[PDB]
Amino acid sequence: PNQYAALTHSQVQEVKAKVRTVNDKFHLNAEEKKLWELILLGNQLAQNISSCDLPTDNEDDASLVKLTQIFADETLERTDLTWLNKILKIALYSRGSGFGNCQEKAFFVFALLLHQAQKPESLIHSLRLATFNNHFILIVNEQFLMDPWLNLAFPLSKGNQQLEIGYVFERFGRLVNYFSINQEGQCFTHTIERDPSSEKDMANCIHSLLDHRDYFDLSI
Repeated sequence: PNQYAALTHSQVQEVKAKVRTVNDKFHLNAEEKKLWELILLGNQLAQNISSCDLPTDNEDDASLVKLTQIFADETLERTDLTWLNKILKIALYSRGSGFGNCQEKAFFVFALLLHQAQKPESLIHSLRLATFNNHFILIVNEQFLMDPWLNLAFPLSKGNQQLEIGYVFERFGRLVNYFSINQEGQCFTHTIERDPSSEKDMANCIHSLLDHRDYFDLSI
């Protein structure tokens, strides 16, 4: 039993059941299936990062997860870094250490897809981190929702989107945006605000991800 779990076993099994219901009704085209497979691989790669707040987690990992969480809290409080850089530094620390909770794993997949989005003719166009309280998720191309904490993903019907988000996460409350990058390369940070400092920091941030390419390698 994981005393530190932030959801119950049943709460998890319910979400998985609804993601299954949702994925059954979605029939994707070829290009959507390519991005889909990348999203699945990215979520799966994120499971290298061990959490301690799921019922299936090992309570023996609680202290090393707390170490990442203290690093993350201190990093987010810094005044000398942009928000994009804070997110990426935490992504890198979590992957490098192998420990992180929901926030860290969401940040890692954001970093992975931001890195992938630089590759020639990538299908990655937008990335939106948003939260149900402290439960982070990632919306890709306003077309897919990823939950690396739970290793689940499902498509969204572009337009009406609270039908599937509101179905899967019915008893999870309001989704609040956290940080996003649109197809134009503009950055938004937490109600939403344009984030020109992150925009100006973009290249240096992308460079720091290249310096740990192995953290994000999905190559066959």
